[PDB]
Amino acid sequence: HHWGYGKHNGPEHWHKDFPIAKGERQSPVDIDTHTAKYDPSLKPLSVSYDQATSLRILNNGHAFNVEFDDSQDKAVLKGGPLDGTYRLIQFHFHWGSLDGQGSEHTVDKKKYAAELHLVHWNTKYGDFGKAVQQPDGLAVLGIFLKVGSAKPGLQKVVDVLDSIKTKGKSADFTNFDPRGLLPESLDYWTYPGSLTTPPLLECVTWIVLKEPISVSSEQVLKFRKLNFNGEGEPEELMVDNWRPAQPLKNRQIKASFK
Ligand SMILES: NS(=O)(=O)c1ccc(NC(=S)NCCCOc2ccccc2)cc1
Ligand SMILES: [Zn+2]
Repeated sequence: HHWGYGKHNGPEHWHKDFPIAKGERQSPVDIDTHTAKYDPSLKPLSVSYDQATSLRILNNGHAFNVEFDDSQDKAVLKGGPLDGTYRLIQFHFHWGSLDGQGSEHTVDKKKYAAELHLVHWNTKYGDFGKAVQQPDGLAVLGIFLKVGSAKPGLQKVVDVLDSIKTKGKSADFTNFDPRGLLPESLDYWTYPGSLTTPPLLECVTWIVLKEPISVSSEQVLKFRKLNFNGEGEPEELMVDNWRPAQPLKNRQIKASFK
C-alpha cells in the first residue's frame, strides 16, 4: 500500500505516512495574479542549459523523469530569487486524463493540461540528498502546458515513451536539449514551498513561468498511454498524477513582472 494517485492511496491519504503534508509551506498552490506583488528587486532569471547532458528516461510509477549528469556545473539555474547556483538533475511532468486538468499549480484557479518541473539542487549542499534537507536546497522551474500547436522540442520525449510504458522501465536518452521546452518569456511568480510528491519536503523555491508552452493533443495523448503499474500487472493508465492546490497560509507570492 504505497502512496499514489488512486481512490485509496491518493493525495488526501499522504499525511498518514508524511505528516508534513499538512505543514506551513506545502506545494502546489493557487497563484492569485491580483494578490502576487511585483518585486522590483527580483534579478532576472538565469537559465544556462547549453552544456546540459541528458542520460536516461525512467518510468518511476508516478511520472517519467529525464535524468541529467549533475556531477559538474553544466546546466544551472541562477538569479531570479535564488542566491548561488542550482544544478539541473531531472525534469518530469504532471498531467490529466483530460486537457481541462493536469497542472499542480493553478492561475486564478485555472488548471492547465499539464505542468513541467525542471528540478535543480543548490551546489552548496554537495548532493541532491543533502539539499532536500535544507529550506533553500531545491529550485523547481514550473512551466504550464496548454493544448494547441505541437512543441517540436518535446517530440523526442513523446517518441521514446513506448519504450518505458511500465514502472521500472528506463531507456538511454542522450543529447536531449531542454531549451526546446522553454516559453519565449522568463517572467515568473516565486514563493517558498515543497516537493509535490512524498516525502513532501519543504525544501523548494518554486519559480513558475507566467507563459505556458503549447503542446498538441497527440503529444499529451502519448503521456496518457503510460502505465503506473509494472510489466505484467493490471493496466492502470498514468493520468491525473497531480497534487491539488494546498493552503497558502503565511506566504506571499512575488511576481518578476509589472
Ligand atoms: N514534483 S516536484 O518537482 O515537486 C519533485 C518531486 C520529487 C522529487 N524527487 C526526486 S528527483 N527524488 C526522489 C524523492 C525525493 O528524494 C529524496 C532523496 C533522499 C531522501 C529523501 C528524499 C523532485 C521534485
Ligand atoms: Zn513535479
